[PDB]
Parts: sequence; C-alpha cells; structure tokens
Amino acid sequence: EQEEELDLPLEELGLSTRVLHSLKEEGIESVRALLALNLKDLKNIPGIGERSLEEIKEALEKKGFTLKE
Repeated sequence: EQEEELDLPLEELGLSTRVLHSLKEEGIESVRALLALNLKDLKNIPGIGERSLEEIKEALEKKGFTLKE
C-alpha cells in the first residue's frame, strides 16, 4: 500500500501550481503538512487561493484524512 497514512510530497500531489510553490516553501511539501493546515491555516497562507483549496480537497479525497474540514 502506498497511502496507509498519506505521506507524499505536495509538489507531486499535482495540486494547483500556487500550492506547489506556496505550500512547499510554506513549510509544507507534503500532504501531511497540507493536512496540518487546518481551516485557519490553508486559507491563511498569503499565497493560497480558491484554485489551491480545490486541489487540496482533491488530495483529501484520495486519502480521506481530516484536520482540514
């Protein structure tokens, strides 16, 4: 299994480009960090917009983890 607890690099998750750069250099280069970004974190990033929240969700749709819903 390659997703028992979700642990991949966001830069590869394929999320919106705005995410790759921001999330990555935002101390977040994986879906685990993307998971830590609670509602007052993902939308807090000054480099995260709707085009980013969408892809992120898609990721939580592939793994189904919480911490951001």
